[PDB]
Amino acid sequence: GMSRGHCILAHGFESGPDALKVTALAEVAERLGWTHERPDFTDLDARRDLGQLGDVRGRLQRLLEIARAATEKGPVVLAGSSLGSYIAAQVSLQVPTRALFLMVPPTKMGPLPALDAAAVPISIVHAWHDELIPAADVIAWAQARSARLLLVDDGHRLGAHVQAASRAFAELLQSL
Amino acid sequence: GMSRGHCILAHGFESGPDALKVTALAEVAERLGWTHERPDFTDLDARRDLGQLGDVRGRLQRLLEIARAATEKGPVVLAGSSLGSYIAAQVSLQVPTRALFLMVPPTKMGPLPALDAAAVPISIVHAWHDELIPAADVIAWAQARSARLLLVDDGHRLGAHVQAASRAFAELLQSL
Ligand SMILES: [Cl-]
Ligand SMILES: [Cl-]
Ligand SMILES: [Cl-]
Ligand SMILES: [Cl-]
Ligand SMILES: [Cl-]
Ligand SMILES: [Cl-]
Repeated sequence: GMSRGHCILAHGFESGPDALKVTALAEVAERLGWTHERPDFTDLDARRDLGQLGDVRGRLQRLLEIARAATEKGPVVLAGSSLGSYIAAQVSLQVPTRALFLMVPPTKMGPLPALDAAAVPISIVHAWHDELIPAADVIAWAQARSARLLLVDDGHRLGAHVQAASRAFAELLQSL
Repeated sequence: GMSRGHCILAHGFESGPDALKVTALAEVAERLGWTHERPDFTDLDARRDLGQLGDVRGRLQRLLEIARAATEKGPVVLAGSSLGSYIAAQVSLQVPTRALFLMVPPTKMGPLPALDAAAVPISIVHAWHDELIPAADVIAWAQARSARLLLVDDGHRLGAHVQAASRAFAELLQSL
C-alpha cells in the first residue's frame, strides 16, 4: 500500500512484548516511518509440556499468521531477539519477507530445525560473550550467507548495546 | 572553531589522501564537528624495493610523528583503511589515543610486528570476501580483545560499503 511497510518484532523466551530490546526496535520503526507490532508469545513460552522452550511450533504458527496478514497489505520486515530471532528467520521461509533483523539468534533448536532464513537482506547483532549461543556458531551461519554481522562486547542479553542494536536495525530499514 | 576533538585518517596502500574511503571518514568528522587530517604516505608506498607494500616502517614513523604533534591538543582518534589501519593500530600504542577505527586491517605484516593496539575503544569494519586478509584472521584478532566488529558482504576495497563504514565511524565518534 501507501505505507513503506510493516515491522513484526518478536520477543525472546520468557520475555514479553514490552521487553527492552523489542521496545527499542519499535521506537526505531516508529521514527523511520514503518508501522510495527510486538506480538505476545508469553502463553506459548510457558508451555513446558511442549518442550524446554515451550510451544515453539505454536510460536512459529502464530508469527506465520501475523506475517502473512501483513504481507497482504504491503512489505514486511521480521525482527527478533534470541527465540524471537529463530522464529522470524524460520517464518521468512514461508512468507515473502523484505528483510530480516536478528539479535542473538540461536543456530540450534534441539529437535527442531536448525536456523535458516530466506535469501533476503539479513542483519545480525551478536554478543562476543554469549554464554548460550557461541559466537563462532553465529559467525559460521552468517559467513555461509554473507549476512551482515555486528559483534559487540556483551553477553546474550545485549543489555549494554540496546542503542547499537537499534542503530543496526535503523540502518537495515533505511536500506530498503 | 569549536570541535569535538581531532582525528588522523590514514589511507590505504597507494591510494593517497584523496582516496575514496579516507575522504568519506573526513566527511563524517567534518559533519560531526571533529577536526581531521589525512597524511600522504604515497612516497613511502612507492618504495617497492623495500616491500610489496612499500616502506611500512617509514609509514609507521611518519604517522607517529604526526600523532605526537596532534596529541599536543589532547587524545586523538586514529582511523585507517587497509595498510593505514595497521599503522594506526601500531601508533596507538605510542600516543594517547581516544579510539581506533579500522577498515580491513591487516593482521600480519611480514617482518614487522603482528597487528596490535592500545586498550582503547576499537571499531572494525571487515569484508567477508577479503581475498588479502581472510575474515577469520580479523575475527580472531577482534575476539581476543572484544573489539566491535562489523562484517559486510564485500571484498577488501569495500567499494560497495563506504556508507556502512562511514556510519560505523560516526557511531564510534558519537560514543566518545
Ligand atoms: Cl509495536
Ligand atoms: Cl562493542
Ligand atoms: Cl583509503
Ligand atoms: Cl617488492
Ligand atoms: Cl552486508
Ligand atoms: Cl560526535
